Amino acid sequence: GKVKVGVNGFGRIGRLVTRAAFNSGKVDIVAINDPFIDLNYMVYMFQYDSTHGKFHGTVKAENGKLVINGNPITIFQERDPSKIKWGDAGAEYVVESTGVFTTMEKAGAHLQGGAKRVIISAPSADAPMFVMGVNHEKYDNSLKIISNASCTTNCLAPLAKVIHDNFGIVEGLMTTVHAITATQKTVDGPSGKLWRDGRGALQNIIPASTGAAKAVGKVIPELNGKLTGMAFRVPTANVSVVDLTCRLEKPAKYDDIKKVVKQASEGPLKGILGYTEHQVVSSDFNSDTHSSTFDAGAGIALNDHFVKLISWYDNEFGYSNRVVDLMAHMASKE
Amino acid sequence: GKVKVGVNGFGRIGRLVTRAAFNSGKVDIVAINDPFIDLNYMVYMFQYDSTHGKFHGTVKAENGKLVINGNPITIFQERDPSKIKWGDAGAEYVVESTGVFTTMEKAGAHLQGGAKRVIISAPSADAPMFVMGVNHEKYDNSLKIISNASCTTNCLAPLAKVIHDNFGIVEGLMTTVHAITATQKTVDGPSGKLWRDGRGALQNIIPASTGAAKAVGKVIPELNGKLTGMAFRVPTANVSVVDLTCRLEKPAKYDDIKKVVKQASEGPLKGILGYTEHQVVSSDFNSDTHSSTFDAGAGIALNDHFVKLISWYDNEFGYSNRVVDLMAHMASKE
Amino acid sequence: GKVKVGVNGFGRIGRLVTRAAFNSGKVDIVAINDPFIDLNYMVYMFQYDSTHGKFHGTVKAENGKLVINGNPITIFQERDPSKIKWGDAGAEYVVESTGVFTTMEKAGAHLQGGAKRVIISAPSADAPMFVMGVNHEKYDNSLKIISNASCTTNCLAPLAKVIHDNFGIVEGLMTTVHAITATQKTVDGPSGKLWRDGRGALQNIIPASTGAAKAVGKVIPELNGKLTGMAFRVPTANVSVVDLTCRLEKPAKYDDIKKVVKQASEGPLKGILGYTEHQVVSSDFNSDTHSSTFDAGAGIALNDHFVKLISWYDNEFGYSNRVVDLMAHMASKE
Amino acid sequence: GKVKVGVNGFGRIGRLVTRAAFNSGKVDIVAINDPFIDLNYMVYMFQYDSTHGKFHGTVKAENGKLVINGNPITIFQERDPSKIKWGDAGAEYVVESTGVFTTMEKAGAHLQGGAKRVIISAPSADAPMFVMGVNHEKYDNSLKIISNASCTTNCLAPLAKVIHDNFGIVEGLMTTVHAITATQKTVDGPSGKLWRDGRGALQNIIPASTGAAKAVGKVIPELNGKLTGMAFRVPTANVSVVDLTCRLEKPAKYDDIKKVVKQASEGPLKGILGYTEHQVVSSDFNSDTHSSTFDAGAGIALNDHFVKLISWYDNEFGYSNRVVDLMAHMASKE
Repeated sequence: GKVKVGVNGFGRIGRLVTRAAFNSGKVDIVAINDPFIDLNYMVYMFQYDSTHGKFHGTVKAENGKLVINGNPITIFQERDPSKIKWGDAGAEYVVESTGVFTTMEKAGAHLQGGAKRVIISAPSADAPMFVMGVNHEKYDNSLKIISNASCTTNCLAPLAKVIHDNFGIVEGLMTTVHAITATQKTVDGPSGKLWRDGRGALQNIIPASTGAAKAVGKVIPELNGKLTGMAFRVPTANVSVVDLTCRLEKPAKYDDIKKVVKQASEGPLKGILGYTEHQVVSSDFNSDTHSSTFDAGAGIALNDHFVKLISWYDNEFGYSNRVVDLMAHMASKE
Repeated sequence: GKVKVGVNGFGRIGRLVTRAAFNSGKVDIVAINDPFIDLNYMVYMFQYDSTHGKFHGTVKAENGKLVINGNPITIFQERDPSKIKWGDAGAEYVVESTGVFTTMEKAGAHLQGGAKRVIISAPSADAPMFVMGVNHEKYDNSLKIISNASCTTNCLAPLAKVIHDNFGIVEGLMTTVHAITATQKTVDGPSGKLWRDGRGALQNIIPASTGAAKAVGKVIPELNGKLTGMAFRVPTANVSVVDLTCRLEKPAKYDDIKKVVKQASEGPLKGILGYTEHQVVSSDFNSDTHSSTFDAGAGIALNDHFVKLISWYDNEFGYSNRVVDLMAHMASKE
Repeated sequence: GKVKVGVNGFGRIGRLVTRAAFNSGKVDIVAINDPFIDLNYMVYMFQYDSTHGKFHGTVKAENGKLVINGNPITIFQERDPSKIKWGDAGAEYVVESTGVFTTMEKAGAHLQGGAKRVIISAPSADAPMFVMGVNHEKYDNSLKIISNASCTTNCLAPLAKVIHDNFGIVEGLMTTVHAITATQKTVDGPSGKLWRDGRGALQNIIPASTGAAKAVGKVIPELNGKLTGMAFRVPTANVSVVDLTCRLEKPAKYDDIKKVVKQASEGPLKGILGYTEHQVVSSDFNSDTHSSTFDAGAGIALNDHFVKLISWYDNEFGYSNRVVDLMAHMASKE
Repeated sequence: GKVKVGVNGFGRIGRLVTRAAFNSGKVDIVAINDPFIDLNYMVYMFQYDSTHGKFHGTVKAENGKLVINGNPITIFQERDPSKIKWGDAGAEYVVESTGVFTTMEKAGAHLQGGAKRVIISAPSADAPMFVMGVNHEKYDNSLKIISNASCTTNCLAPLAKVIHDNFGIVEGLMTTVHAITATQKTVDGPSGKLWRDGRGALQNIIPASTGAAKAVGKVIPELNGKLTGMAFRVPTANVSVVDLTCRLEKPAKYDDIKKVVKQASEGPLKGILGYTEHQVVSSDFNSDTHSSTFDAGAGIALNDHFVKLISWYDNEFGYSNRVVDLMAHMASKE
């Protein structure tokens, strides 16, 4: 019943997606492709994680196949995506997580190998974007290549949708305090395009830009041209926070905002948007599957039309779980 | 000619103030009071600094007096401020930096010891607030107890003043990414009032509140009731950044904002407000004496009436240098 | 059947001991004493942990009692240990974890309250020391006040015992790379006795001394006067590593050492001393209950009589689990 | 009079070598080669440093030449070392700091371009090794390709030489607590050979091996086959520490060791080996030009024949200054 999924690239996103798929069980992984990691290294990388701890289960290599919880997984080492025999392994959906094939033309090479549909775990210039709980009902099954946007967009979209539906956002600017990523340098190093990104990650705030706020307009058409922002990269490990400053049409006291956010988090957006009133910190959301958790006590309102909202999100676990959920919904809609 | 200054408390602020006074030479330190630090420990603490490096000069203890660059300094160990013989040591001005005597009544005990005026290096509930380059011309010499506000207020005030003068701020919300301070815990520890502040500083974002934006209204009367914000405490070492989101009356393209900020930084606010167009990071402002440096490339504008401005500031060196400058101006006005 | 245990002090060690007792179920906690933490703060502190994550269970306050997994716990706020009514709450054993009552006379005040035996979770000047798996068979039930030494001693004792039994250690020097603790300063701060310990923990190696190696001689009488060492405090979070350099009597190739260590870890010291041959790092031992894990690949041997052995240990979870195990063994011996 | 020096590669070592050469003035840099950094990026990278602060001087680009303090510097972008026109730029000595041409045959390609001698800033399999203050008198001018070993070897060699000369080391094992380097990963990443080195540098101790102790035997022939050790990589920034455990022939109390080390540091090894008795930490040696500083208070001695010695060293500034000093001595010997 569950759809067969193949993963391209065994980086951070690919490993986390495999972990989420095996933890939730909504889909079955049957093939992985990576031209620079061998089988034993794959076992070592999957077994041990610095951020999320040891894998809860059994992983081993046998007969040239990665066996996780007794499920053999075919391993490929092709560099050209058009040469990967996805159909032979039985994979129906393919997750493109390498981060280098983001356009529709580049990502469509996987279709030649026998895959039916391709999901891009990154923003795409021309592929359609879907965010779970916001516009995933727009999927009609006639699209072969889509996109899951990014972690920041997935965190910002549900809260922005609720706020716009209840009070009518007029314009907003977003600032996100982000954790370090794999593109940063351990010590001040060489950067070709972004000079700031080449500086030492352990001792530099390194202010950075981001197009997630713009992409929210793509996900929600009514908010097109009304959002934008930047980002800061602090020397933390896993958890990021989003800060949204927006102007509302209708008057909205902070208690009303809290009530509507809690109501949305309970019924319609259960498991996607969280709500908390405790004195939480960043480490309290490690390995949390929510796309975004609204922090009631951290926000502040200048008046009835000018507020600042704070939302937490795990940029590793939440995005992978959202990718798995999107694949499951796509399989159900088939 | 230079006024004689006595320092109460040898914490971070007191040590940095002494260092700034000896580096610039605008004032002379002639007495220090601390009931928990002895002479040899004082020499050790002043000589070595983890953030700003070794002191450039000579410091030693002789005859029960701290000698810095050949200048003897009287040392007191009184716990009650009313019992300190400030007049005997020749100190005219006293810097109250312990952080526990912030009200006018509590801080006035130093006057009984023979001091002429008292400067509080922290926000005060009832003492007048002065920020160098913003409203320091309002000092009239008839005030015996004043205040220098805080680092965040000193960073926000000049940029806000320039923006209000040129374009008429209507309302703004501020977010500051702050470095760790002495009030935080090395590991998750016990906190009586602020539960979030008791969590581990090395692994927690610990969102925190701040009244610096409100205090800007006190410093600039026209902006009363139009500013507010919060703060985030990231596990960095020394440098903080301020993010201001505001709505303007007159239309203002980003180039016009940059031009006016540069013009202000050059002539009127020279040495107080900086300007840069390079790809700088947080560590590039270590040991910088400016109150705030405008980052042209980091900001973003949604439209002609909604912008986000970014300013850097060293929360240790800049505040101490501002305190020294305020004391020098007070002495000149005498 | 399980003995009733009362905990004095709700610091890091006390909270971790309560967590270990509720996770393993070998003993039952029925009373906690802390004069500076109220009930709601206790619930907040127990529920959330930055290092070990959220508590797996339910914790709440009701009728002035802390309820964990449905088990009510009496709460005391006495400051004088002699005034705590341990007998009224039904507590038989008391764990003294405040770190200020370490002598037999000071720790014996708990006996006046009705407690039968007292266990000190820290080194004691005169109380007997017991390490699980090394000399815990020497407990004879006639002792009312004992000690569990420390984390470093608990890590060093089993490996040293095995090495001495198999090859006859002649003399050794130990170096431990330790994680930051609650006694360190978030930023360079004031230290009364240890000047080095007052420096900034996030940016300083802060070399420190330690008497754990000496205490190993107390635990193992044959090694008296043959061990000693120092420590380094690096800006990590939870996991520490011990490095032992020793000279052996009998010739011992590295393979023989590995074989004997593995054999000891399997049968006799199961669950106390671990063994691994993988390429592990410090974060791979987070929340590990072993007292020490031997790292086969990290060690090196100059010749047949001069070797360096490496052992990992979680200084928070392992010590608490050892305390619980010692209490269970004491109850069994009753 | 000063020799003309050309630098191959503008990495960390090359930039630090250029900075040291311009700060001390013992040599003149007249050419730099890097195929992946352009002129403007070179100016940006040289001007700003996260660890050592802003460059004290003026650096700018004009007419395709890097101008530092008014001295133009020719810039090359060749990838093949044999095609670099070292002779045209007037460079006599060439510093090979890329880390990929370490053998004599590979490093000799620079001779075809017109260079007279080549200095390798890294360990070499077959090139002769020289350490300033230990065996640099063995240079006879007939060698065209040599080596400066490494930072760890440069720290260990002088102290080991003094100890062997005064007391006769029999055998020793070394452990070094090292800071993070450019070869580490910002977050757990892919490592081809060293699996441990691919783990997250900000949250992992990552135990590592090192051949510096072995190379000490090459530098000091009498100690061949008597030294070896390993290393630990902690999440610090710049400063490392060396721990040496050795057995001595003659009896040696700790006071005698301190006296001999101080005497050596004063006269013969002035500026190479330091001596301190203060309560220093790692950050106190930032931007220190000494090869190694002996920490009197941190060491410990079990008996008269078994001691542990502690030495600090800046692995960035000290090595670069030693390279400059070696080049100056080579020029003088010409």
